Formats: sequence, structure tokens, C-alpha cells
Amino acid sequence: SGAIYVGNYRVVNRHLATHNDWANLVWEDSSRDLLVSSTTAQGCDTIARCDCQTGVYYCSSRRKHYPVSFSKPSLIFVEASEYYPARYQSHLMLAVGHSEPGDCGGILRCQHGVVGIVSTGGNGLVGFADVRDLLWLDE
Ligand SMILES: Cc1ocnc1CCNC(=O)c1nn(C)c2ccccc12
Ligand SMILES: [Zn+2]
Repeated sequence: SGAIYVGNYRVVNRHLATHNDWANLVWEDSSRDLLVSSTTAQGCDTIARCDCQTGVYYCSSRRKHYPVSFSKPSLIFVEASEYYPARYQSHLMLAVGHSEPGDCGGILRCQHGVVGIVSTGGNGLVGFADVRDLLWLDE
């Protein structure tokens, strides 16, 4: 689990969005596994605006943060789970690292701010849904 709080928005994995997230829907993209809902409280996370390929992510299944190198956001085939059939996921970044399903929502951060959230994984790889292109999160 996990979310990003920036301005009047909450960014979550679309497969983990709650009934309240869907009732306050701002934008969602199934191919990205992202959903953004509106909030009453102002959030103060900072979204990175950069092309970094190194950063640190939180891994709840190890209670640890790990530094990784990751690929630029791209269209990648992702195997099925109970939440989606196998399909191409867009704006996905991969790194070598540990993850389990419940690690979704863990934040990846570089020196500039939040890069994305854990979304996929397996075989020693962890995939992150990028948020750096969503310029509207700051306005
Ligand atoms: C976005 C997406 O695509 C398909 N199902 C999902 C959503 C469900 N995701 C997973 O099942 C999953 N997430 N991570 C980090 C893992 C690590 C090891 C094994 C499985 C997973
Ligand atoms: Zn950066």
C-alpha cells in the first residue's frame, strides 16, 4: 500500500483505489495502473521533474529503502494477476530489486522528488509507474 499527496490530489495504484478514491475521481489510466483522487487537506509531497535513472524506493516487505538504477518510462508487457489480465503497461520503469504484491504504493524518489510508485514485479525485478510527466499535479 501507499500513496502520494501533492496539492489537492492523492495518487494511488489504480488496482488499490478505494471506494472514496473512485467517488472523488480526477483521472485514471488502466494501462498505467494509476488513479488520482481529490482531497480536502493540502498535501506537500514534491513531484520530480527530471530524467533521473537513479533513486531510492521503499520496500514494505523488507521495512527498508533500497537505492536502484531504473529504466526510462516505457511500454512493457506485464503478466496477469488477480487485478489485470496480461497486457502492455505504459509509462513503466524497471529496476533490479526485491518486491512482492503488497509493496505496491511504495514511493521511488530521486534527488528532485517523487518519481513514481511500485506497481509490478517478479523474478528479482520491480516496476514503478512514473508520475513525472503529470505536470498538472502541481497546479
Ligand atoms: C499493475 C499490475 O499488472 C498486473 N497486476 C498488477 C497489480 C498487482 N501487482 C502484482 O501482482 C505485483 N506487484 N509487485 C510489486 C509484485 C512483485 C512480485 C509479484 C507480483 C507483484
Ligand atoms: Zn530526478
